[PDB]
Amino acid sequence: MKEYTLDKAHTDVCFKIKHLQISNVKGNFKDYSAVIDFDPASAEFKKLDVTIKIASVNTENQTRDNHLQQDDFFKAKKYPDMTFTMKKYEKIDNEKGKMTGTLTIAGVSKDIVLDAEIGGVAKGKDGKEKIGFSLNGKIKRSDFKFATSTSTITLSDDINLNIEVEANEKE
Amino acid sequence: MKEYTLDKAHTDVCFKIKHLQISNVKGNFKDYSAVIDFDPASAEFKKLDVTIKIASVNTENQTRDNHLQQDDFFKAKKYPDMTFTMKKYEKIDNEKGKMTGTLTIAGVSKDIVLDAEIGGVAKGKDGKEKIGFSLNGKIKRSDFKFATSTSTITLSDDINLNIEVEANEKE
Amino acid sequence: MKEYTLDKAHTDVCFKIKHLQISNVKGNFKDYSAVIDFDPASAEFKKLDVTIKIASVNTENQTRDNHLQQDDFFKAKKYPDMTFTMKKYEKIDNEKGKMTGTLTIAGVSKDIVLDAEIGGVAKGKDGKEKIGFSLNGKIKRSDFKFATSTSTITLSDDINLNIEVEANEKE
Amino acid sequence: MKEYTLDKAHTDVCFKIKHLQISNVKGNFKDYSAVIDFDPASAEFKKLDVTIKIASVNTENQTRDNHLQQDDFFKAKKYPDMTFTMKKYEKIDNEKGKMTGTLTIAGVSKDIVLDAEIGGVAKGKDGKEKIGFSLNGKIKRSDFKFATSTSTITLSDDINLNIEVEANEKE
Ligand SMILES: O=C(O)c1cc(S)ccc1[N+](=O)[O-]
Ligand SMILES: O=C(O)c1cc(S)ccc1[N+](=O)[O-]
Ligand SMILES: O=C(O)c1cc(S)ccc1[N+](=O)[O-]
Ligand SMILES: O=C(O)c1cc(S)ccc1[N+](=O)[O-]
Repeated sequence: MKEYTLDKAHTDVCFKIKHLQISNVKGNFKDYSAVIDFDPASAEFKKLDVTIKIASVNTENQTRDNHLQQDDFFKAKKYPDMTFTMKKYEKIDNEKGKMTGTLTIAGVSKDIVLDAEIGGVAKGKDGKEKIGFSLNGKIKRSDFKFATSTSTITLSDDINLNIEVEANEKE
Repeated sequence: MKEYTLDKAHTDVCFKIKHLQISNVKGNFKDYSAVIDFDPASAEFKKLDVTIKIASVNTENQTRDNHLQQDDFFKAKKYPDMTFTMKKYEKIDNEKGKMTGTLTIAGVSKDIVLDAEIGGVAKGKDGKEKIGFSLNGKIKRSDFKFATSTSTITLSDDINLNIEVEANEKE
Repeated sequence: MKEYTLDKAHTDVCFKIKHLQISNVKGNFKDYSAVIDFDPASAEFKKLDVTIKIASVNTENQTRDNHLQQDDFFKAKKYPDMTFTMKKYEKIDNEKGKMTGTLTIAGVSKDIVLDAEIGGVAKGKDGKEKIGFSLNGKIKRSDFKFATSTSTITLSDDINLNIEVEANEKE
Repeated sequence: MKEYTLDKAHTDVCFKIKHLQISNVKGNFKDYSAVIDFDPASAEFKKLDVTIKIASVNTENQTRDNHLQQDDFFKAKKYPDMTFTMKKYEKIDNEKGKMTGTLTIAGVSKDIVLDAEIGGVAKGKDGKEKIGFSLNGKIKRSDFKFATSTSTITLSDDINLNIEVEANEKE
């Protein structure tokens, strides 16, 4: 034989190991519209109707947003908007309520409960009405047979929703 | 009631969904030593003995490197170095061979096979010998009862090793 | 050379592949006690206080139940019971309500909301009062720094609770 | 109010929690054929050619076997058999060797190395030749763009192969 000494400069004692990391996908939507009927005297919602253009999804990452619109997700060609229709607002107190409504995603419809938390009624300095408020709730992808190709392992069956709203009087 | 129009500027139609992402952890070690005996006439390794200071792990992320040394991983206090001892080199041809040796990690020892691929023998311009070569192989964390607290789900049971070596003659 | 024909009887063309399966752990508790104060005239809970002996966990699998009591879970030696204390019952209607209370698990306490669904008030055939009802709600393991060693990947951060109750008048 | 005592007989203090379990899928194939040329004087394989009918997969579970043949896996209609063609057998010693060959799965072909371990040459009691032997090796699903729809998380990128063979002389 013959003996050698490492050249530490061009020698790697090296390893790869595969691990998982769980992480949240957060996204809003740039383009959506709503009808909001709300009686500040009794702090009750009367009519809440939301249409969201799927096209305008924003999960801060373009190559995913595009992918969201494909058959294995939204089908934005066939089903271009998702919609929410309030069917009932059960008041808890002036700050809180239980809003039941119809969610439709890719033409499939389920009744869901959202937690209304009134961020605060006011009559803005200009003399016209404003309100803050938020709607919170969990929906199951499985309930809307959504992204059915994707396993409940890779991506959560649970979607959490937070609709933050400022909103001003009409005409 | 009363009617409101969204203020799109301070309104988020928002969602969070939890998903997993598989990813490789790659790390070398800054401080290690080796005894390398190799006969270029027959391209056979004769003795290969490596000691790696666990302390010097580098997975390009300090807060993980530190964590690697704790009880649930390396135990670098109790077991400060991991070691490899060649017990056999079965030659395939001048470029390839099957190196069997003893790996010890945190005082637990298993015989492992590495795939020797000679990157190339030479007599460097200065008239002294050099060799390139690499050792490749998979080891199982479970085989060395390693990081036993961490599930084989979160972090792979499989560790892949690639030892890249340049090495020059002695004295 | 020489030619051979397989003996299909003692020949396996064989493969192993590792895959994940998500699955629910369902468990009750054999031993627990409660104080239940409820006014059938207004269908409001007045006081709801539950103590559950951790010891009596039953996830239909003994070797897991035992393991539940160890440091990396319940610590049943140090913290032998988990407890729920009602702090507020906000009535929705006669069938539904929002119960807020203090949950304590291994000595850590958080206020949680449960969804009360009255399964039905009655005056049983014997002339004494009975009530059915259920409490539903999600709690986060992370909120109670629970099983902190176990990753939110292996085991869900979310625990779902369903307390089904039949209950009869006192004395 | 009024006070109630639980009826422990019809009361569940109950919980669901979602967890993952990693597990091996093991399967053979019922129907396959091979050409085996092997020189017991030098214990070298000369020609090894295997064709496996995908149709005959057996992972001890019919509803999965069927599913294996669909577009998101084998495409057994379009690509009814997978095949292995030996291109080289590098002998280690009389018990061991490194077999390089072409694997084709759903019409995609990669060269793979299998570890030949001769279970034992003999001349059986009837005066004719027999041999035992096994071929072991890992292949990557990704290398054969296989089940590409299924994430490397749900199902391992790594497939392990063990071909166990008894085999008798021809004519
Ligand atoms: O990608 C690489 O070349 C590689 C790098 C390191 S540090 C360890 C193992 C490897 N493997 O397994 O190939
Ligand atoms: O972290 C938040 O405040 C949040 C943000 C968005 S965009 C959606 C849901 C949320 N939830 O569930 O809270
Ligand atoms: O456990 C076994 O012996 C084994 C069995 C089969 S069918 C395939 C691969 C294997 N490996 O990888 O060892
Ligand atoms: O499936 C059920 O009815 C259920 C059962 C138990 S023991 C706990 C929670 C549950 N949830 O969340 O519904």
